[PDB]
Amino acid sequence: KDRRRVFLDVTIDGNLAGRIVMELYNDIAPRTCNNFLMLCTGMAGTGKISGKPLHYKGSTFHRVIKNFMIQGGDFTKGDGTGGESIYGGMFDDEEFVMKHDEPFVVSMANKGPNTNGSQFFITTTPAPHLNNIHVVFGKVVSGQEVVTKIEYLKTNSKNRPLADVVILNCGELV
Repeated sequence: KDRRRVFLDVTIDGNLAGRIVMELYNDIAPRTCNNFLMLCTGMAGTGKISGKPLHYKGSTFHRVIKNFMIQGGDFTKGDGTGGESIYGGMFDDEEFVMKHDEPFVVSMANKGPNTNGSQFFITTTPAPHLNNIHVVFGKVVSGQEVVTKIEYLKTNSKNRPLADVVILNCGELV
């Protein structure tokens, strides 16, 4: 409908792995998609609380779980403890209409009810047990293979890729 497309160009230890293209379901989750799109483009400015650029460029996929997902979006701390939304701080769970019924859905990472910031994860398997907990707002429509390459990278005891997985470029398409 009024669905938009966004991209992430990812490098693994400096070498380009490819492009992940995601379609945002703006019709089902307008605030959540708006937040994600603005973070991909950097067009909302600096975070109200952190004072840092609301932008994914240069941030990383700091967590990958074999057979399940890859997580990123922490542009303030790069380890899972940071991030901020374009609304200032965190925002509420918008909707639980869209579900983790397929692999490659894009979902909001969180630390409890209504704690959505900038961190997100892309699954590689259905995960209905995450329904009504994590807001699903998009799907990978191209570059699913880039997602799985990142997912199977060797990690340390904290699920962090040993390789530097960086979002080299990011923005909107269509």
